[PDB]
Amino acid sequence: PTVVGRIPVLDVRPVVQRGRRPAKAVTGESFEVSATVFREGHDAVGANVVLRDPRGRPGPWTPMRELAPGTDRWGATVTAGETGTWSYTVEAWGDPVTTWRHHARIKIPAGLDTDLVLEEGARLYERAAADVPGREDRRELLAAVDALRDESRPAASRLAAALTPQVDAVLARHPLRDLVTSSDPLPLLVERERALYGAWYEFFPRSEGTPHTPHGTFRTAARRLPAIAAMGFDVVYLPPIHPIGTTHRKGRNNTLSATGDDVGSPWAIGSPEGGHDSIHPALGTLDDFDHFVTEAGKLGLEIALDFALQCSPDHPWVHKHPEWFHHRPDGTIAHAENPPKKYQDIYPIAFDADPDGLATETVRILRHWMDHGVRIFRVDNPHTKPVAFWERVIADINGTDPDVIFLAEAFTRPAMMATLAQIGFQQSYTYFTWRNTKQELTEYLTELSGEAASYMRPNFFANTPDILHAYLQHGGRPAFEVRAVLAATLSPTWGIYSGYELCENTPLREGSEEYLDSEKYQLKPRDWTRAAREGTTIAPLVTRLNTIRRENPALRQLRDLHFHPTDKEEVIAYSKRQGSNTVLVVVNLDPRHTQEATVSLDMPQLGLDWHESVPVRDELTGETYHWGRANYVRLEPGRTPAHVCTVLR
Amino acid sequence: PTVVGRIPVLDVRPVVQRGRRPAKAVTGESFEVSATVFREGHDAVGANVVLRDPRGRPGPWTPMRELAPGTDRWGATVTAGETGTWSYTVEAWGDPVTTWRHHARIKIPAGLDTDLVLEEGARLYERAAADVPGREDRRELLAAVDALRDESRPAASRLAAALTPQVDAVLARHPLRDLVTSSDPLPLLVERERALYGAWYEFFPRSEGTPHTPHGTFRTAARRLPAIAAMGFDVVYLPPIHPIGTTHRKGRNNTLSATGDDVGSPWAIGSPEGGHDSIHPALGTLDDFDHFVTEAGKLGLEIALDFALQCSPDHPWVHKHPEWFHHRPDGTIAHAENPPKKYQDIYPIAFDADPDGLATETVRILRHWMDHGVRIFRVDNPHTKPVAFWERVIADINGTDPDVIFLAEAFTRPAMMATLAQIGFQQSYTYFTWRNTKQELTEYLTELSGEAASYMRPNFFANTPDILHAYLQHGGRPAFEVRAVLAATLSPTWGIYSGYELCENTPLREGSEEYLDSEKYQLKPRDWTRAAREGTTIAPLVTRLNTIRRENPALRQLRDLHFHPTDKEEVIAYSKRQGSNTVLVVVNLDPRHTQEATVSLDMPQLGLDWHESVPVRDELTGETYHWGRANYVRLEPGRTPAHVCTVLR
Ligand SMILES: N[C@H]1C=C(CO)[C@@H](O[C@H]2O[C@H](CO)[C@@H](O)[C@H](O)[C@H]2O)[C@H](O)[C@H]1O
Ligand SMILES: N[C@H]1C=C(CO)[C@@H](O[C@H]2O[C@H](CO)[C@@H](O)[C@H](O)[C@H]2O)[C@H](O)[C@H]1O
Repeated sequence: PTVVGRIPVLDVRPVVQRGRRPAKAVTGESFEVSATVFREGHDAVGANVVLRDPRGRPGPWTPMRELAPGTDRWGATVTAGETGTWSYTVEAWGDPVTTWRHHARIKIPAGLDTDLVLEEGARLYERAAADVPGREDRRELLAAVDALRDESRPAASRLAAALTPQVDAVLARHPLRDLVTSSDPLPLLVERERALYGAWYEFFPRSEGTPHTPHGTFRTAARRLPAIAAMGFDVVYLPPIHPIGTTHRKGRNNTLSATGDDVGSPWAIGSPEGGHDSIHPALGTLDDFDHFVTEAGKLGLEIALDFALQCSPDHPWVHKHPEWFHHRPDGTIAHAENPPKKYQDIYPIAFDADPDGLATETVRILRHWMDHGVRIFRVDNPHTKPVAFWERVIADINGTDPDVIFLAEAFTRPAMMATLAQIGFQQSYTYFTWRNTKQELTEYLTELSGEAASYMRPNFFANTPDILHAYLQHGGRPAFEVRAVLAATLSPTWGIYSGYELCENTPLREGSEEYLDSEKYQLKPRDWTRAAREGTTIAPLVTRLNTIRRENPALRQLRDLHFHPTDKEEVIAYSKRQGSNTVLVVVNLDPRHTQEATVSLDMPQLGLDWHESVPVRDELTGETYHWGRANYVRLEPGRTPAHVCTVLR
Repeated sequence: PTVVGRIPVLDVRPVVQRGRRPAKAVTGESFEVSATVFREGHDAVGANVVLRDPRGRPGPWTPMRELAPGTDRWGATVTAGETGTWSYTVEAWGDPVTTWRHHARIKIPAGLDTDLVLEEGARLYERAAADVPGREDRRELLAAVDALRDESRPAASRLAAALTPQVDAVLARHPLRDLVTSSDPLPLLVERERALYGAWYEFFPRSEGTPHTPHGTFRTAARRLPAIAAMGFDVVYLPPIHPIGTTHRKGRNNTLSATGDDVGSPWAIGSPEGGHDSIHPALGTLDDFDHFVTEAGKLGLEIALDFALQCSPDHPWVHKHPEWFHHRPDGTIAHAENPPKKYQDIYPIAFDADPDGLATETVRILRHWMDHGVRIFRVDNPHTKPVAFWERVIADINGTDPDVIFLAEAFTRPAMMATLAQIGFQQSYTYFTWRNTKQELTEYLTELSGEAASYMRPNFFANTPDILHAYLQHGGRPAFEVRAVLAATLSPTWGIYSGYELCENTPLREGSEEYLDSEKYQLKPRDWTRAAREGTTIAPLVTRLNTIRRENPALRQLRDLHFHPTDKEEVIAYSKRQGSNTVLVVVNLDPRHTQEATVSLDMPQLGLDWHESVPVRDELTGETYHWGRANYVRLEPGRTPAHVCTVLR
């Protein structure tokens, strides 16, 4: 029994942990399957991808091509249908017709063995025809056989009759494959489209209150949902909605002691009022939450709840399950940390005294919110809990409810980021906020749209309550516009945290990435009506970007992405394609200065010849342009961050 | 059950074909086992490699270290012992003693949590003692426990008592590892030293004849063996020793028609006088071959025979086993080809009619020569026979005779070259002859000494009967000296083909890599005694290089190799280390002009600090130098091709 088969097919990709975990896709997503394929000797090889659905049903004929000369690396694009666990193989084979044609094209004009060459061709086309059904196609090939055998015609005429486009056409659909050799199957987990594609909006319900009751309730926060839906968002991410501890409650601006009216951090979960399966009393009741969920759903919005596996000192778990915490010799539980940050208001969970009880309680809590319509969870700091714990929990939840989506908020080292995605997190936060130059963006997106896409789906939040980047602090509104265009067009999933659209960019202090007067620690009423009337919000641009994504399939996927060269370091250009849809984006990364540049398009990567001209429409403005291999652009910050163009027919 | 364990241990390397083929080593060879290891949170992890022999016996405690900050990539060096099939795993674990010592070193000097931190250490060392079998080792740790708890003693002294050498010694032999998590075993094939290390010499017995009988015999050719052994070679590689066909026999200089006394190519195997298991009548008998092998062995020389699975048209297989060839419709067999080259004198074997018969006959032929003392086979053009055919044949032969070494003469594309090594070829020919500039040599040797070394062992033939490189053609003797130094010091296995040491360098024509009057097609009598009297041979340099290799373990391994920067493109510098042996080589790649350069040594890669001395002896001259971090060299072609230095201790 040999490891290599008759025709080598080696190192099939995508592959995750050597085949022990599934590669990822969503319904309708196209991705490349590749392999190393070659044979002994100099005859031609062919290959094809066999994609099988959860019932074992194979997909269409999907022939492969060598991706670059002399590499023996072959690839083809496949497309996932329904959700479930699929599998794929690569089949490799001797290609006798290509081999014979190449030898006949030489030997016939040279007059070498022409009788043998033509008869071998005749026998070979007969062999091909034996497998073709449909009298017409088989007749086509058999007529080429008879022409090859017709010694009353010149040798070149007999040969030419085997090389007509009509014959190529039959052979294209019904190729003759020798020595077919298959790779072993690899697993593919196909999930619902929202796992890859969607626009996210994060806000704090308690901040959306009234003049007379500043602390919002679920009923007053529900009134914010129409504006969010109107900006074209699909997912609403809420910080924790549970009671908040009082012991070591944090005050405003991340101070260590709260005054009497201070609301504390929502992540300091738990009190005598309840824990992770309960509602903060000032938000109202579970029925109020159901109202919020209902109103969201009527607007096409899905709720994502924060799941933060940790506790305030007042949480019932502290006395109900002491073994879920690490106690020092004096009984104290050290407060959680994520250095250099400190979380004085919470205890971290310890997992090694009662891992079964913790997994049971975790999936209980998730299934409670799932029963109330929550099918997406944003998991807070997953990298401070064991990787295998999430592996278990996610497998459990998705085993009964495969539609549930888990988003990993893991801003940490690459190994942990990648492993969390690989053990089942449907989506991952990314380094996006720290990729701001053209070089950083090009390199990072080349990584994310490449091999990493077989196990990770990025969620590009342009800001979070914890990340106000210096780019936004120093660039003002034109920088907010640039980052929104970049996030919305470079990832099929993007998000903003409320106040982004108002261009809030005052840091806690120079060199910080915290917001001054952060909403994590205080109510943050925002005058949405005034900002809208005065035009001091970028909500219209956000709306337009989400509309462009909804109208352009190229922007609803990740892996098809190509950067085109420009001659200015501050101007980046890239395109994305899905079927006949092509989107071409040119962004001025400079938020302070007008930039002119020549964008030299790689015409073939747009499916075009070098001399063609591409008619494009700038979906941000509706202006039409005529663009060829080389195009002058002039982008004035404030007036326009970018061109977001579709190529027209 | 989860794929990831409690402490993640991921992507263990080396790995070949995802673990379905073994990684390679030889007895006494060191190599690095690496893994991605981390945990949740910020406490310290530890890791170790468990290498198990063919009986499953674990090797010594082999702790790993993180290889670069923030990468979570860990490594440790292991050393292979006796031949056979070994395995290795990586274990990872929480390291509570390291974690506590780091905390205590910060807290105790600041007087923070002193009683609590000291008590944490006390009960931890008590935990470590629980598993210590020896009464005196337990009493050692309990001594530190008692000092840690001694409240009548200064806090600094309580801590210091936990950090003594006596304590460390107990914990090095019984470390406290928490949450120990293991990878699944990976296979390692350990083979005899000659698989990795050896000097090879190829010659044609038929050329070593007499004026009365120009065609040498095994009895006359045996007279070359003293000179070959005196040059310090270990392996004699013979072209095929079988009868040679007459039908379509090639003439001199690869012409298509032999005339009269023409001897033909030895690779055109087979006649009515016998096939692959027979001796050419002009070479003598099987008994004469036995005499040759015996006389070789008495001189410390092993015989490698050429195995060329192909037939002259006169080979008995052509009519006994017609199904071992591809036939055209008139029943004729096309001659073999390897574009752009043509082999009009032979038929290629076909493998798809009777693969079992071909495997059976192949291993029968190999076992015949094995019974006559041939334990090494040079396999001609393996890439024109199926990869899985060699996989099966090599596993069959090595299953009964694991000492047999197979060398793949596959000058082809990278995937096939890599795959042949991976399915079992002990050694591979390489791109060496076509790597002649400093950039070329540095990049290629970086590849060969890096990940390729887990599956392939290079044999650097500086020439072969088919490869006379333009570098040698244009450079003359200084070029032969350079390529010998390079081949001998960059690979633990190197070789030359007879006449290399005479600096034979006349090509068939401008732009060809064939030799004029190639020995493949004619007897080539050489007056060896006269060349040595006239000093036109570099046999003294070849002899010296082989002695240097035999005296310096650093040159008998592959993976430890470092290139040091110089400030002239034509001057390359590199070092190799094995234990306390260090070899430092500086080569002038320019065969025409003297070159002056400053060599700037990466002292840490030598095991030295930047201020230290590098006393070296140039083993080519016996000269001594006092080198340092920056050394001026001057190398004159024809006089000093290189410095080949050992570092003195
Ligand atoms: N990476 C996330 C992790 C945490 C920790 O749960 C959250 O931190 C917030 O919540 C803590 C507990 O109440 C406060 O101590 C911090 O001051 C405040 O920033 C945020 O989601 C985000 O930083
Ligand atoms: N890569 C090796 C392959 C072959 C083929 O076996 C050998 O080629 C020699 O043998 C042929 C058959 O006799 C002749 O046709 C060629 O002219 C002569 O070069 C050499 O070992 C080497 O080229």
